[PDB]
Amino acid sequence: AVHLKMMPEFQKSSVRIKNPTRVEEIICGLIKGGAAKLQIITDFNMTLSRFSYNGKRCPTCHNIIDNCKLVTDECRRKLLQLKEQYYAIEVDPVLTVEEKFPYMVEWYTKSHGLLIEQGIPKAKLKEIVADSDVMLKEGYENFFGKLQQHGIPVFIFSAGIGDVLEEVIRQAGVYHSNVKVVSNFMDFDENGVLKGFKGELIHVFNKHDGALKNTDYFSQLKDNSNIILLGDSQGDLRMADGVANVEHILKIGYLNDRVDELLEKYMDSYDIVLVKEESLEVVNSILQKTL
Ligand SMILES: O=c1ccn([C@@H]2O[C@H](COP(=O)(O)O)[C@@H](O)[C@H]2O)c(=O)[nH]1
Ligand SMILES: [Mg+2]
Ligand code: NA
Repeated sequence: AVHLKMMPEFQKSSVRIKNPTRVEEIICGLIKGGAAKLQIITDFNMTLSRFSYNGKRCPTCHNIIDNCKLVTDECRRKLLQLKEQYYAIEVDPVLTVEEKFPYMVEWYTKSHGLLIEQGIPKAKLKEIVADSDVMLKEGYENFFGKLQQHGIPVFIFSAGIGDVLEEVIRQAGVYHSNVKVVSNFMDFDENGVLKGFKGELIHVFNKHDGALKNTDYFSQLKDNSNIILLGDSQGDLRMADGVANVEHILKIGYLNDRVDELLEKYMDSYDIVLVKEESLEVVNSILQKTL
């Protein structure tokens, strides 16, 4: 039997669980199924990466570009002001997902617009990432390492910038063959200069869409009917909507901001809520018991 009270990682003060007996049953199911049944579906920004470190906010994939040498100070100022305006709406506890939706579309339209104006060169992405302040969560090496050791499919489903996310994980040495990335990927002109983005926009509140547009992937993983889903947003709860067969699914949510206002809604919607938590210790502990 799984007993959360016997697991110290689950007693940390950042760990909030509305229904601990259900979480026990789920984890029991994951352990029963083992490697052969497991797959991971995860957000990227503020889920695999840190929201803050030493009381300083850490960059998202977009911010990595916002803050880099290839963007003028005037442009950075505009982008920073856009983030102040639109992040405030993103996390606003009063607004419904449906009311936030159009503002997210608008943010990305404005943000990508400006990045295209700045003409970001493909050849500079390696340096841009290496020079940035991006930080993955504590325990990332063991998370990706254990998953690759056991050939567990990992689907990273991000509303950020795919090229940047890939370069982050490549540089951290964790972009193993079991990792599939779906995000907004840059489109480059003949000179290697940013001219637009590929495919349909993925934003905070339409991941339910892209979840259904990856059937090649999920239909090949029909046997992988036990899922661990990691997210930081209410939008992330939809990322497993394309999964072929779900037997047991555990949803772990990082709650990074507006904690008191959002705690109830997060505890109702995610099985395990990790409040202001910069490590992957809880998911790593589950994987240790499962694999
Ligand atoms: O111009 C933008 C657009 C989005 N985001 C952030 O990107 C995150 C989406 O990436 P992910 O969390 O889905 O990986 C959103 O939470 C949003 O705050 C930015 O920082 N700048
Ligand atoms: Mg996120
Ligand atoms: Na590299």
